[PDB]
Amino acid sequence: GDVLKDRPQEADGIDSVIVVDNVPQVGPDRLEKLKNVIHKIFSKFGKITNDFYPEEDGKTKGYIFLEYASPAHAVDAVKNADGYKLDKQHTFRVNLFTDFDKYMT
Repeated sequence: GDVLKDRPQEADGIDSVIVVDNVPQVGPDRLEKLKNVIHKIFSKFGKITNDFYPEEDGKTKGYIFLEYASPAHAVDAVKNADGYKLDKQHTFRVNLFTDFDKYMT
């Protein structure tokens, strides 16, 4: 049942977007700088073409989106640093827009 010779990759389709799970929480009017901190850290992956910081349920954001046109930045990220714990809850899980579950069969 396992396909071992043909190894599947985590990347497929749109691999130019980072999906980041549980980012810096909000303290009163402190999320403002925690917007910028993203771009400051994420510049290491390449050039931030698009960065979208949304909220969650009208509350503290628990995810963001990064789109680059860079060297295969998401590919680098997903392979090297997915789910890296900073402190308390901040653990940036990384993946691409392969959010779909269905497998081609």
